[PDB]
Amino acid sequence: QNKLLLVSFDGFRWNYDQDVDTPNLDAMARDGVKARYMTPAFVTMTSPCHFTLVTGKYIENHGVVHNMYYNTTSKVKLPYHATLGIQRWWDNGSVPIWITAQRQGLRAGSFFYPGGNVTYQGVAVTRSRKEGIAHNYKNETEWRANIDTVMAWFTEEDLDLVTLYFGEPDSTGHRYGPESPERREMVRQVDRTVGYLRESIARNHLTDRLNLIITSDHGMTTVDKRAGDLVEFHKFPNFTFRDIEFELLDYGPNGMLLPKEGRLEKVYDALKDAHPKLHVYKKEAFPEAFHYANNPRVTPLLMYSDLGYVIHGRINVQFNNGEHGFDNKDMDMKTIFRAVGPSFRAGLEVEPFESVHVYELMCRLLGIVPEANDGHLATLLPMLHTES
Ligand SMILES: *[C@@H]1O[C@H](CO[C@@H]2O[C@@H](C)[C@@H](O)[C@@H](O)[C@@H]2O)[C@@H](O[C@@H]2O[C@H](CO)[C@@H](O)[C@H](O)[C@H]2NC(C)=O)[C@H](O)[C@H]1NC(C)=O
Ligand SMILES: *[C@@H]1O[C@H](CO)[C@@H](O[C@@H]2O[C@H](CO)[C@@H](O)[C@H](O)[C@H]2NC(C)=O)[C@H](O)[C@H]1NC(C)=O
Ligand SMILES: *[C@@H]1O[C@H](CO)[C@@H](O[C@@H]2O[C@H](CO)[C@@H](O)[C@H](O)[C@H]2NC(C)=O)[C@H](O)[C@H]1NC(C)=O
Ligand SMILES: *[C@@H]1O[C@H](CO)[C@@H](O)[C@H](O)[C@H]1NC(C)=O
Ligand code: NA
Ligand SMILES: [Zn+2]
Ligand SMILES: [Zn+2]
Repeated sequence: QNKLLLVSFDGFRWNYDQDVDTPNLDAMARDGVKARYMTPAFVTMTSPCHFTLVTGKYIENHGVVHNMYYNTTSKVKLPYHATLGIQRWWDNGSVPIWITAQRQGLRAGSFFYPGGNVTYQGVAVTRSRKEGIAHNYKNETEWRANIDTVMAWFTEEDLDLVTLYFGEPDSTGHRYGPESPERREMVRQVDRTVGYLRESIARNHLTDRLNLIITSDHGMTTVDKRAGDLVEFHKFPNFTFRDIEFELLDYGPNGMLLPKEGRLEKVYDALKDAHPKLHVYKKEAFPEAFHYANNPRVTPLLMYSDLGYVIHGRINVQFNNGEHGFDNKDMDMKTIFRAVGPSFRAGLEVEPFESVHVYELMCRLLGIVPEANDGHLATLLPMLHTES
């Protein structure tokens, strides 16, 4: 059997390599497989999309419906890092790939990967590392060290699967924007890390025994501040926050709302036409194609805004130049799928696919029985060599 290394670079847009010199990614395209682009799950958030990659399920089905743990009764809203340690958020009836693999005699590890630092139905990941609260995500010397550690897990601790997470270029994209020179310098750093990764695989004699997947969770688009028709809840005339019991706003282009008892119809009629670029739905009427709304955790009202626009609640508190979370049909939200290894063909480009199919692939690559999921293995199977 071959080992598996899945690497994710947060917020790597499908065409980030097109206006940057990416020698190592280009080589990996020659030596392996590439998707024209990969369509992420909706919502296009970090944690929900990452969990889809390791469960093969749409977001409504695995239950991680937001970067933030929230609780409508207690009114708690925990940011991304804190939520990485809330077990009940991730252990909601779906089983990520580490746990499935370990029940079938494999050893699996998570390095900074969302959902990998908690237990599922009482089981823990064989090896797990979680970053600090104020972690620095762009330190290249730290990147190379983490790869060294992951390599030791493969060789010294007889691990078969590792999921390794990097917080760039999402961080740099957010701060300076996806079209900035800073982003491109960060993509250049990523590309150097791809080469270090492949060189580290060869140095450890795993080139012919280890399959490598390099992907991401979503893309990134610019937020124009020059635009004037901002989505501001505090400027909706016939709407009042007096009708809201719980709210989740001021977080990119996705919002949720739980009105006080009996005021749901009042709030809805106020907001359904409030802004031509804010699409508000009753939970039942939210588009099925998104595969997002039908989860008990989602609130009776949810909404999303058009590309380039974020949702402002009581007061504007968002200043990022780039954002994600938008419609997964938007090209700017599309992301990458790259892979190389003994089981993978070479020089192959495939038409786009949804990220929900990565799970079935990884399970076939590990020779394990997949949990029931929303993907289909026939989608990505052309990527693999025919056996003899
Ligand atoms: C960038 O990161 C390197 C590496 O950080 C160290 O290794 C990590 C994997 C982790 O174990 C951290 O706790 C470590 O800090 C930093 O290099 C280290 O810097 C400190 C000085 O503050 C020193 O004690 C160590 O010897 C250094 N290690 C090496 C290999 O050089 C570096 O400081 C970081 N730089 C920035 C600007 O964040
Ligand atoms: C998944 O999480 C949801 C929400 O955190 C759980 O839903 C709650 O479940 C208990 C029943 O045990 C109720 O007391 C709450 O009122 C439920 N709230 C909602 C909004 O559904 C759900 O039980 C969890 N499921 C699993 C399998 O862990
Ligand atoms: C979450 O990650 C932490 C590391 O950030 C894991 O803790 C380490 O576990 C090993 C062995 O149990 C120890 O030698 C380290 O000293 C631990 N460090 C810290 C800071 O705890 C932890 O096991 C992970 N948790 C889960 C549930 O996987
Ligand atoms: C939210 O917190 C409440 C309030 O303490 C708690 O009783 C319950 O476990 C949680 N409820 C839901 C629906 O998550
Ligand atoms: Na390039
Ligand atoms: Zn992300
Ligand atoms: Zn982000």
